[PDB]
Amino acid sequence: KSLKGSRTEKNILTAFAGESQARNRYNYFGGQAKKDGFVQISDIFAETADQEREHAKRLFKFLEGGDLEIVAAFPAGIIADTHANLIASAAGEHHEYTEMYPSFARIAREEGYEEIARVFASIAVAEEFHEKRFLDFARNIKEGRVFLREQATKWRCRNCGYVHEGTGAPELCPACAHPKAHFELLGINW
Amino acid sequence: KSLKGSRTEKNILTAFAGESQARNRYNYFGGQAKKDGFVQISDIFAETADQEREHAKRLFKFLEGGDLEIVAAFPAGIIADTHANLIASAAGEHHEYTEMYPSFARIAREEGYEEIARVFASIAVAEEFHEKRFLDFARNIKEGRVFLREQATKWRCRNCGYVHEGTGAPELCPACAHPKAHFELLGINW
Ligand SMILES: [Fe+2]
Ligand SMILES: [Fe+2]
Ligand SMILES: [Fe+2]
Ligand SMILES: [Fe+2]
Ligand SMILES: [Fe+2]
Ligand SMILES: [Fe+2]
Repeated sequence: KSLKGSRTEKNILTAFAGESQARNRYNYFGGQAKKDGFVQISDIFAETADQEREHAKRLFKFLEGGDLEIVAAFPAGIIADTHANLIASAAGEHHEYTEMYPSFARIAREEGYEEIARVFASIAVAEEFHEKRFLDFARNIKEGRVFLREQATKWRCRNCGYVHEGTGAPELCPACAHPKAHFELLGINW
Repeated sequence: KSLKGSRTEKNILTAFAGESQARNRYNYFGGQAKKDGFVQISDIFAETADQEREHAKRLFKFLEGGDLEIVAAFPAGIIADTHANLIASAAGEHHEYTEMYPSFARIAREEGYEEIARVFASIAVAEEFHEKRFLDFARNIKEGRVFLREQATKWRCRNCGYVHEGTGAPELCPACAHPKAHFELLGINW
C-alpha cells in the first residue's frame, strides 16, 4: 500500500539521509587510513562506503516522490586518526543495528509494510558486520597487531600480490617495492 | 650496472610485454565473469589485472630508454566462459612462475643483476598465488560449490554487506535485492 503520510515514509527518508552521510564519512576515513599507512583498512572503508550507497539506494527506491521534512541528529564531524575514525564508525554502526533499524522495522510492521520492515531488519545485519570489521581493525591498531603477529603466518601485498611468510609484513615489498602499508593477512574465502 | 645490451634487458621488456597483455586479458575475463553471474570472481580478475599492472610498472622502471626488439609468443585470444577463462589464466600464471621468471632470474643473477633477479623471483611468488586463486575458483565452478556448500556457513553479499547463514547463498539478497551472483563466503583476514 501507499507510504504517503505514514511514519515509515519518514523513517525511510531519515535512514536515507543517515546512509548518505555515512557514505561520505567512510570515504573520508578511507582517505585518512591511506595517509596513516593502512591500505587494507583504507579499502575496507571504501568498500563499506559503497555498501552504504547500496543500502541508501534500496531505501530511496521505496519512496514515492515529493519533498519531505525530517528531524534527526547526525555526527557533526569529525576526521581524526584512523583508530579514532574506526571507533566512531563502529559506534555509528552500533546505533543503526541496535536502535534505529530495529525500531524502524517494528514501526513498519505495525503500519503494515512487511517488505520494508524486512529490508530494515536485513540492513541491520549488514551494519552489524560493518561494526565487527571496524572494531576488529581498531583493536589490531591498538594492540600493534596490524603488521605483526605472535606466530609466523602469510602476508599478502595488496598492491602486487606478493606473499611473505613470517611473523610480520616486510618494510618493503620485495616484488613491487611498495611499503609495509600495503600488506594484509593472506585470506582465502572460497 | 648498465643493462644496455644484456640478455636481462631483453627479458625485462619481454616480461613487461607479457604482464601488459595479462592485465588486459584479466580485465576482459573479469567482465565476462560478471556476465556469467560470478561477482567475487569478477572482482578477483580485476584485482589480479591491477596487480599485473604493478608487476609491469616495477619492470618498466628498470629500463633505460630506447626502442628494443623482442621475440616472444603470446596467447592469441580468447574470451570464453568463466571456467575456461580461469583455466587459461591459471596456465598462464603457471608458465610464468615455473618457467619464465625463474629462468629470467637465473640469467639476471648470471649477468650480475642481483636486484632485478630478486624482483623476478618475487614476482613469481605473486603469480603462484594468482594461479591458486584461479584454480580454486575454477574447481568451485566445476563442482557446483560457488554458491552452495555441504555444511551451513556464512555468506556475504558483496553489494551491501548482508550476511546470510545457510548451506547456500540466497537467490536474492534480502537487504539490497541483488542476485545470488553477488554472494561470497564470509571472509575474515585480520
Ligand atoms: Fe548502511
Ligand atoms: Fe554500515
Ligand atoms: Fe608488492
Ligand atoms: Fe604478473
Ligand atoms: Fe599473475
Ligand atoms: Fe545485498
